[PDB]
Amino acid sequence: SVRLADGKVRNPEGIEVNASLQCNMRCQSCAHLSPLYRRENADPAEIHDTLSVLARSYHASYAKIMGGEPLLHPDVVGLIEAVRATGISDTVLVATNGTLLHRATERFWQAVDSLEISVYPSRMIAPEEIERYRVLAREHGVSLLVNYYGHFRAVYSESGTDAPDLVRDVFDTCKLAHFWNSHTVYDGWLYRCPQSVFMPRQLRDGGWDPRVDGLRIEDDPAFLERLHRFLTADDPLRACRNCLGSVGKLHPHQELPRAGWQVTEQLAALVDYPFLKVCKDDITADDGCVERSLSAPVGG
Ligand SMILES: C[S@@+](CC[C@H](N)C(=O)[O-])C[C@H]1O[C@@H](n2cnc3c(N)ncnc32)[C@H](O)[C@@H]1O
Ligand code: SF4
Ligand code: SF4
Ligand SMILES: [Cl-]
Ligand SMILES: [Cl-]
Ligand SMILES: [Cl-]
Ligand SMILES: [Cl-]
Repeated sequence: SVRLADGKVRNPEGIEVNASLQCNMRCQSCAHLSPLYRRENADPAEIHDTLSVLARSYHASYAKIMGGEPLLHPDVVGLIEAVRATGISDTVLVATNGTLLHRATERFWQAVDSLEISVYPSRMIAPEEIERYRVLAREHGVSLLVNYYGHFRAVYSESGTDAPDLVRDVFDTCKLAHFWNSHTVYDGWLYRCPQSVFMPRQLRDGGWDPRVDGLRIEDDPAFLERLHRFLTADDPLRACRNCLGSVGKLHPHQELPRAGWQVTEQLAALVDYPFLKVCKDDITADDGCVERSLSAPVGG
């Protein structure tokens, strides 16, 4: 999907910037493991500098400001403008669980190009407030997407697999690595996915340094080539051996207590093997997590 053109790596999807690693929700199987993270809000100046370096060799269709809950950031509009100023993307998208959206000001609605709201059963957003948000979106020329989630899929385990065939299959079918292109910027490094950077240091055994799976963003004389090779590499990451990619077992969406939130079951027992077969045939196969989706795009 990713191509090299006019001196830059072109991602048809988005570059992901996590405004906040923490969240106000405790969803089971959170892909960013946000329930395990204390407050950590990205610095707009640092993000601007890092993305400015990356943007000389990289362009994406959109920048996705997300994380745990980006509306927890003390100055999300400043972050939005820091990202926009680099020109690394065509548009800027914010993804939120919506629980704090009633506090967003006119500044927020004027700052974003697109808004993605996840609506979860335990924090249901009333349909009249969704309608309020759709009206606000149309008024400010913001493309709106509202996903009503019924299920989540398992994402990781502390007890990883030593079976290379299974890790190969999980990597090959991973939507984050190959279809969604969830390129993630964190602390000056670029990653193929949020799992490879956010899950290793949250293993209670201590894990490992996630930078082994990353690429340092720098003014290297060959940075374009290094970037292209990193983003088109076809070998499983170290983190793959503790991850379920896109084929983890389905479960009803629910929040868990913080105590005991981490997953210890052996990774092989958490694979949805029929779905792994299906995704081996078609990596775009719907994961069955979104029950329904509302889209109100801006067009013309
Ligand atoms: C880290 S979240 C974006 C941030 C924001 N706090 C939110 O979710 O509303 C990334 C997206 O992937 C979805 N997601 C996270 N974990 C998932 C899982 N284990 N299975 C399926 N979808 C998941 C979430 O619904 C979310 O829309
Ligand atoms: S909302 Fe649920 S999924 Fe999205 S970040 Fe917070 S916890 Fe993880
Ligand atoms: S770690 Fe390996 S499997 Fe898990 S998401 Fe990143 S690439 Fe896909
Ligand atoms: Cl996700
Ligand atoms: Cl392990
Ligand atoms: Cl390298
Ligand atoms: Cl467990």
